[PDB]
Amino acid sequence: MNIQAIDTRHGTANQHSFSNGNCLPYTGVPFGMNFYAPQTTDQKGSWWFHPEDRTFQGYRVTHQPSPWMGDFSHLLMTPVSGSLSELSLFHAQSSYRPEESLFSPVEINLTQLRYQITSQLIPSMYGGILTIDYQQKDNHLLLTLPGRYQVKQLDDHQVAVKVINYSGCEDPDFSFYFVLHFEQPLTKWFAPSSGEDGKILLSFGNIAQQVVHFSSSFISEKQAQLNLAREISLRSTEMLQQGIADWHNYFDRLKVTHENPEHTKTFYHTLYRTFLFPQTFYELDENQQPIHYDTFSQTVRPGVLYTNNGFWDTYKTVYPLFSLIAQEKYEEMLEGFLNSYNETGFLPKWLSPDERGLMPGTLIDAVIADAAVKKIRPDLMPQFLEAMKKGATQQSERENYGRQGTLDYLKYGYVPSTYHESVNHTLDYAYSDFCISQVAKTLNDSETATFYRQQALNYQQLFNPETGFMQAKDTEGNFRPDFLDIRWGKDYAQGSAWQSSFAVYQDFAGLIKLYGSELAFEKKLIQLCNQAPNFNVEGYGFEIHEMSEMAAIDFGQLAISNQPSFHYPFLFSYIGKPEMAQPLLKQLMQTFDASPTGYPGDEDNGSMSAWYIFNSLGFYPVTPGAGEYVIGMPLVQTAEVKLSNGKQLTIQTSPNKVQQQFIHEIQLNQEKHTAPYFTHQELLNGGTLDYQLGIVPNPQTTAERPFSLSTE
Ligand SMILES: OC[C@H]1O[C@H](O[C@H]2[C@@H](O)[C@H](O)[C@@H](CO)O[C@H]2O)[C@@H](O)[C@@H](O)[C@@H]1O
Ligand SMILES: [Ca+2]
Ligand code: NA
Repeated sequence: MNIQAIDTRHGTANQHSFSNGNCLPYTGVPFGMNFYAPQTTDQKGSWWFHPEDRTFQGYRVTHQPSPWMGDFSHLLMTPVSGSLSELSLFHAQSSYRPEESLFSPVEINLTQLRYQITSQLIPSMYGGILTIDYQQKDNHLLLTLPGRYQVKQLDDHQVAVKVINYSGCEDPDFSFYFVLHFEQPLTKWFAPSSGEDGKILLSFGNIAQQVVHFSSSFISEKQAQLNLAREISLRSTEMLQQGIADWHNYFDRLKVTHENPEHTKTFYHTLYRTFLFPQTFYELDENQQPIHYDTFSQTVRPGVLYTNNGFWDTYKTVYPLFSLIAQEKYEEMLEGFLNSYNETGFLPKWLSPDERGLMPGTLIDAVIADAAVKKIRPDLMPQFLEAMKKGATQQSERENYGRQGTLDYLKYGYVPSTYHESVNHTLDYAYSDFCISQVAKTLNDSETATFYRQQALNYQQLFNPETGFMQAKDTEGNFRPDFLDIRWGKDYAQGSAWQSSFAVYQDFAGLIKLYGSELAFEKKLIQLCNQAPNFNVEGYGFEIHEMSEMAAIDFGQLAISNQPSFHYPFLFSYIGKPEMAQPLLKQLMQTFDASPTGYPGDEDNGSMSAWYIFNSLGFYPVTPGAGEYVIGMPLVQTAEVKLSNGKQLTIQTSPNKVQQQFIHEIQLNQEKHTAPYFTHQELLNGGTLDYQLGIVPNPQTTAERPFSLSTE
């Protein structure tokens, strides 16, 4: 699909109480340092765009990854005509007709009805071009400069801005530089000025058209001017062509077709949201050397840096997809994440722009381990192992960094119930320990590999054979009483025992043994899927959107609206019964579409988009760090996958209509494939992946199972 037909209002119909993706209409280049979006309201906090709004407050320069993290280093540009007594966003706001507007990754185009202005914003990595067509005779641009700001007019054609605003930052004076070069001159001089919450009305007089070339920096005003100088000669049409080519570079790596073209539209909307995050957070100096801002030391440092990622979300799907088709990006992003460690002492958890420390676990360990077993940045793995061992053995004095209850986990083999979300912390630490083990193994550090492989079995500490759930446990080894299987929070993050008891990616075979048998585990999975989507709110004291999103649909406790349940259909693959989940996976993919209500829950910076892409192709990385993809049920009829190693994997299904809900047979390069998984190596060889599909199941009797520590 051509990038101009992607509508960025996909997944934007949200509020605090209910998510259909909690996406913004991000205009930008892939991994752009800034994104650009219309702002329709300043009265709904982080939810500053709604597709049903008919009000336009301005073009917002944003770094907002989610409404939960909020924004950093934002400002607005608002075309105006005539006098304005008061410069507030409300006083300057114009209605607009959404149905006559363009919302695309490479272009925003809309008409402010109040002013008879039509304007067009095209993005670049560090800036963009805003073209403004005026019908009236006293023509302006309003700059809204939140937080502490500085602004000056350098000449008739040049303005420079600095803003200090953020939701959370280690640097209380965290600064963003923004420069504007105008084709048509300013007709009113103003003196350099500074303040809080700036409202600056630039004047151009009676011109029909203004063209604003803008750029930006987290380094300096001088760096922002160099970023601009690199593209100042481009026309809007040339910058648009370049931005379309940048997106085509990534879109061309997954060319797919479907029986239903609605499914193809959904695919490419999700693919657009797979190459936004993490955002570029470095610039190239006068010598083309990567530099970035280090909020910890409050200085400019050398090297790459990336931002706007919660690894709790993105480790699931984004980095595994990059491992197949964007290895060059994965390689540079790992270098940034290590720089984050170099600068703070701990591998990053939630970057926006710097460590915000939200969500359980240090799932960055899975991004590292998956890369190690796939031979991505082997050069960095000794530095990563040292970083991982430090996180697994040393408690940070600052609450947002590394592991919580590190020392108690080492003493007890679990985080005790006195800690918040102890079950998640425990299971995330045991999976991290598997990940550390895998990195050690790739480096032939046998002693480290062995110790961490044993630590990875600590999930067994919270398994209650009496209930068949993971439950919180006190320092004397007693399960918290008054257990209710559907009670959310307290011991579990954003779920009940049902959304929390299966985070054992390292050893499903061992979790299955705790149940007693492949059959007793099967019974639990059937009960998880086939029950009503009931919840109890006591752990929170109120209903939260993740509960509402599960209870909105009839898929039992398989809460596809949130990351904890993402792997659930694949659990059937660990008892040799993948056929039980093939229909379920096609039914789950139908909860996605290209509309403003198009996701079942928070998209989270590529995480749920890449869930959809992988499942569309029919395989899924259950266990980052194992070098495998568990087989599911494809929705495509064809895919040409351009692998980073330069080979092509061509996928072909038999006719893949609604009634096709099972896999009959798979041939990989004309050889019957019976295993319920593919190795990463197998897919990297390229060739032909043929799925013969069925209207009834073809049960396999193969003993073959995906990776588990306890059986390797
Ligand atoms: O974007 C940050 C983080 O957001 C998630 O959780 C949000 C919100 O959805 C949830 O209701 C409350 C629970 O009190 O927590 C907020 O931080 C979370 O799903 C995660 O996916 C994401 O990284
Ligand atoms: Ca989420
Ligand atoms: Na939805």
